[PDB]
Amino acid sequence: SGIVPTLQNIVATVTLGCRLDLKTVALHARNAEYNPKRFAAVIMRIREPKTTALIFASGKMVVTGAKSEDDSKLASRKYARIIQKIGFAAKFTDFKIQNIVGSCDVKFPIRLEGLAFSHGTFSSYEPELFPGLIYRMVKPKIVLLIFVSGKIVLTGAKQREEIYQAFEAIYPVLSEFRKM
DNA sequence: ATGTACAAACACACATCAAAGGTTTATAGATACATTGAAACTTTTATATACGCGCCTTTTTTTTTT
Repeated sequence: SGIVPTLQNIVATVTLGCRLDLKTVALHARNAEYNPKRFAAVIMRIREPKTTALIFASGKMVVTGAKSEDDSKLASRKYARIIQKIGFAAKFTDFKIQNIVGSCDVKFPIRLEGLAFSHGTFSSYEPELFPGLIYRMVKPKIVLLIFVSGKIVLTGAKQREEIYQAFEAIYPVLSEFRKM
């Protein structure tokens, strides 16, 4: 392989443990996008770490755009601190990353036609809307989006580690299906 | 001599029975709504990937009165 699956989004859940006044949360924040007509969750974008989070009336926050487990975790801790400054005793309790989506590259042109045709059972293709293949692995259970540019979009894991394992499993397939 | 009010036949005029049928309507078939709970349904996003299209937004061209 020799290629790290480069994460582009990490979505995580944080139980602040309080019924947050989403109106006051929006009011006391600096740049927060909350109005009920789209969702029941204040969405805040913090530039450091730059993450976008929706926090619900349950006080549960789901965070996206992180580049690491620690980007999301530190961002969520900052989010809880911001909520506490707002006035609600937010606390980092029973945190869990619900999604780790990444894009990386293997850089060798691929016979995507070969894979999809011979892995019709596993991968399906209708190249007249979107030129990417969809592949599944159960161990680890990662779904992977493949495009001729070599871009690999690995999704379906709470951790980047399942991303890494399925990438170490799928890059050999890619090189096998490398078009030249 | 002598036929007359009176009541029996004796076959019949008279009140009665009975089949048929419109009309009314519960009564039921079927009817069209009225309930509601329930699951089949919507949403973010970002995230790149590689598209348009229309609409944000703007530059260049286009058009009536004194």
